Amino acid sequence: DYYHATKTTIFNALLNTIDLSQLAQLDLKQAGEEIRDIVAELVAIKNVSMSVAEQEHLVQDIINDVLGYGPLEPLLARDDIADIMVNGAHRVFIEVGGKVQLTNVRFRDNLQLMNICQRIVSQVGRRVDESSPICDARLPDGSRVNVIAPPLALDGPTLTIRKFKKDKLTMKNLVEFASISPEGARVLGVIGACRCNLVISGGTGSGKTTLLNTMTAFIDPTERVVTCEDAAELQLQQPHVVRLETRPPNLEGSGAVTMRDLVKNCLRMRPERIIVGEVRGPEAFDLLQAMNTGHDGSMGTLHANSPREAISRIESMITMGGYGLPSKTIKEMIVGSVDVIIQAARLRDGSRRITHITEVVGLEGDVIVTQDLFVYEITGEDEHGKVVGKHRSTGIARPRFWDRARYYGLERELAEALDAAEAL
Amino acid sequence: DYYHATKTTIFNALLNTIDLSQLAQLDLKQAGEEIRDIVAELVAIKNVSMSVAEQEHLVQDIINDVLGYGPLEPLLARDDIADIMVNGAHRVFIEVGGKVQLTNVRFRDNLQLMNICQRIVSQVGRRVDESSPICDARLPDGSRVNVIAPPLALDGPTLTIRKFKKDKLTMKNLVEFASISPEGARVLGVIGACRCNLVISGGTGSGKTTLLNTMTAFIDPTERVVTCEDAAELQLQQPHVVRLETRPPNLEGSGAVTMRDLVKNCLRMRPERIIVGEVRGPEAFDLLQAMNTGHDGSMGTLHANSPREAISRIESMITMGGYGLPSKTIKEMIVGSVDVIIQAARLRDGSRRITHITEVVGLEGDVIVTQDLFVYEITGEDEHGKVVGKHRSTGIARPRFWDRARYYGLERELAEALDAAEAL
Amino acid sequence: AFDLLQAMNTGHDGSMGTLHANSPREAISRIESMITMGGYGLPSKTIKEMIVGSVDVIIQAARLRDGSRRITHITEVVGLEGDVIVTQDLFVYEITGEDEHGKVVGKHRSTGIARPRFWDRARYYGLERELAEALDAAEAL
Ligand SMILES: Nc1ncnc2c1ncn2[C@@H]1O[C@H](COP(=O)(O)OP(=O)(O)O)[C@@H](O)[C@H]1O
Ligand SMILES: Nc1ncnc2c1ncn2[C@@H]1O[C@H](COP(=O)(O)OP(=O)(O)O)[C@@H](O)[C@H]1O
Ligand SMILES: [Mg+2]
Ligand SMILES: [Mg+2]
Repeated sequence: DYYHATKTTIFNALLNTIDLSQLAQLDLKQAGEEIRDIVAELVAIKNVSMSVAEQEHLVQDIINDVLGYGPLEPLLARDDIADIMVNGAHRVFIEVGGKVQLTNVRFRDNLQLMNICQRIVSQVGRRVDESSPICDARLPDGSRVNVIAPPLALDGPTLTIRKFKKDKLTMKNLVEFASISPEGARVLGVIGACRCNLVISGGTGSGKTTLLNTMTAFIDPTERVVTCEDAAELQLQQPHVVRLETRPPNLEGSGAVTMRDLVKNCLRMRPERIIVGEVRGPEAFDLLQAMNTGHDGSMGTLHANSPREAISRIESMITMGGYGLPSKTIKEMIVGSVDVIIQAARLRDGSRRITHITEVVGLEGDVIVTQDLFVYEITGEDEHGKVVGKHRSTGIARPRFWDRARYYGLERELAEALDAAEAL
Repeated sequence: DYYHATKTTIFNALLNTIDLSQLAQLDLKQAGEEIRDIVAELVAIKNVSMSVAEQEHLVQDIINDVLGYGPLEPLLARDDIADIMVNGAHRVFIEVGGKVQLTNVRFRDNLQLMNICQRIVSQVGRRVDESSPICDARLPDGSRVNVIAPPLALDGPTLTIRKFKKDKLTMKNLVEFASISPEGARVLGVIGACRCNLVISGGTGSGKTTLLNTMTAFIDPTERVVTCEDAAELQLQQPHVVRLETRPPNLEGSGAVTMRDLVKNCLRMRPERIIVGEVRGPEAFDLLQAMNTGHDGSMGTLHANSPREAISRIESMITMGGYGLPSKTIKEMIVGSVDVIIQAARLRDGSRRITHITEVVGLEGDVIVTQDLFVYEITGEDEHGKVVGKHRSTGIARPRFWDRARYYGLERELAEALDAAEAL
Repeated sequence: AFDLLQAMNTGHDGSMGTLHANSPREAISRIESMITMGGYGLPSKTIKEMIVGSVDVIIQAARLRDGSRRITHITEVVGLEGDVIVTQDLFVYEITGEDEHGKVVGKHRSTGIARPRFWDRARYYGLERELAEALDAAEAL
């Protein structure tokens, strides 16, 4: 029980000796030495039940307060923990083995938690406060962080940290999980090798990035690939790959390199494929240019729950760009540039699927027309509560990209896969 | 009559001795001690008929007016008082037991009332004055304060304090009022425990927020719930509830956080149920996506008169978002997302009943088909003027969610409830 | 206007408003125009349904040719039918002719309705008999 009182006393003593206002003075190593010496001198002057190990641990806690993330360090250190949910300063839950449990972890007060949240979301040049209480970001280590501030969250700052697994899935894994039928897997292989301008839509956590990463495995090793990203997610194996990453604006709101700038410059690097990590704003426009003016095979994911919604949001982003283009101009551009719209999506039981493999056939009137090569048919739910369904081909044996497939000598495999799926 | 004169004289003497302008010198506690000493001294220096009891009363009144929330402190202290409505400095009303009544409470003048309002709204850091005459805020204790300043309010500052009604109706209370037959109550228990996505329709004041709060008593405690609201009304007793709340735009349109933004963010908080306070705008779309993408158990109340009109309203809201989805796409979304629509309604005689427990069976052609488990057949009118009706099960033995009910082991309870309903 | 209707349709029954129009149908059209001016992205049918659900009565006053003012209608928003709002006038001022001084001559007559749309609302407050008597007396002509 003396741990809390000892910590408070040591914090007061450290502030008296080395105050937080002296930041950048007595830096990381200097602080690690000075605070340790001060804690030793205090343990000598001020009697405490803390032993030598306890004194070293108090020095460690001071180090955390000066350098670390507070009581989250024990949790983030562990690897079996998949999610950390803070729900205010006095209730920290953790997901272990797929089940949520309450931990005996407690922040000092909502101010400590609200400062730690700002510290965590500052790693990517982002700030969350009463000016903008909602903040979603992804850390370098490969985890997602969501924060809501006290103005909205009544109970206090709410922090959600999902630590996603490192190793990714291959198309073989997707076939194993029944995510896509093997015939669909062969058609996807043809599409990836055939150099089709495909857009991978989907919902949050639906599998967009994983699907893109599995599709890039079909890229011919001789091609010059350029991958524009925000978090260095993709893991390509080709030898001739150029990896780019946008730079978030600094604290002064200057020096930013938006994804739009990266894509615009990628047109100068003479790449054979541009792979946008995710389309969010005006860069959509530029990406289509790349898809249209010779860089066939360019891929890029976006957030949407169906091909129609994905196309609508592409139009919305292009309009946000402010180029003053009419609606039908944008629709003609989309129809000319995009070939396939693979639709990832999560099902009502939480399991992922590839629900559609669409195809922008053409533009009629003012509405774009598409035909699904595959569709997910849900039949019901099994005794375990999991959604049951099957991937059915619509029978189309002449996709609009047939010429591309033939030019590379893959039309035979495409026809074989489509007719084998049609046999069912 | 001498009480007012003595109080005024003692206040002047205290200001002469202990100046309220001396802030940071003789502060709250020192101010109270000095006020007590000064009142004791002036009792003899300023001959007042007030005895020891009246002397202490005046001491406390000085301590309040100097520091506290003026004459409001008694009203805020009581627990039966639900609302406090001050129209100027002379017409303080209060709501007790559902009845608004005037009270013999007055303020010195409008300046005192405005200062009190400024002190009250300063707890949450907001300020109200002739510069920004309107202030709506939520105090830390759950009460809501609304203040309007003299420039707009002709009669003087207007204050409205709505305390948090901390007692709600349970399901058994709704049964006692003959609002839902006990068989219907147990069917609702099965539906809530079985985590079926449900929309709670109803008209104005028909009592659908209360029904939602009763339904949220069946949520399994181990589930992470996230409730979005415009004004905090639900009181969930589970230990894992996360409470959010929209922020309306200020007078200049900045700092707005719509329910749509909250519901979109909640998809990234890893919830297991999203419980939207009330669906009015485009957020319906997001909510349905939450229902579709694995967050089974999500709820939400909307304003409609019949389940068919509720579905039409959902379609209209989803179209209002401007996502460019055709009608049949939205209808398929609604069919796949919603499972049970519960219809509350307030009848002619001022009574409130639950008139439908509908299930969205599926699509026939271009119109969504529904089947009612329960219906309130209104026969006629009591001679007293009341309306007379009976709850009856439509005879549907196995509801659409029978498999879902069985997966949780509640098939026995559902069968018993529907047999008892059918056995009458 | 939008907010006002929202107030009328969220428990604040009894609210009142005034606008500038010559006929109740013109008043409804101008309400739709204002709500569209709000810029909330609501289609016409949504606004018409909102007007139907919120408003109950529309009292149309007017100033006549001879400068005289007379309440010319007491209309009721009966409900939507297709894409047009239906209305029924409880009272109307029928202009029969002119006086010898150039004045306008007319009479207030009820359209004979006995059960207006707000019959239940009136009954809930113990006024159904007053309304019935008033309408019957008006219909006695
Ligand atoms: N078909 C699938 N089967 C199983 N898990 C999947 C599948 N697709 C994606 N995932 C899981 O989703 C997580 C990554 O989702 P991701 O698509 O990268 O996020 P986003 O779609 O938001 O970019 C990984 O942890 C991975 O295990
Ligand atoms: N079945 C019922 N019988 C009697 N009174 C009820 C019933 N349900 C709710 N009430 C009361 O009526 C009020 C309804 O308000 P509320 O539930 O907020 O309706 P809404 O949210 O639709 O406006 C509540 O204050 C509650 O005390
Ligand atoms: Mg991604
Ligand atoms: Mg309500």
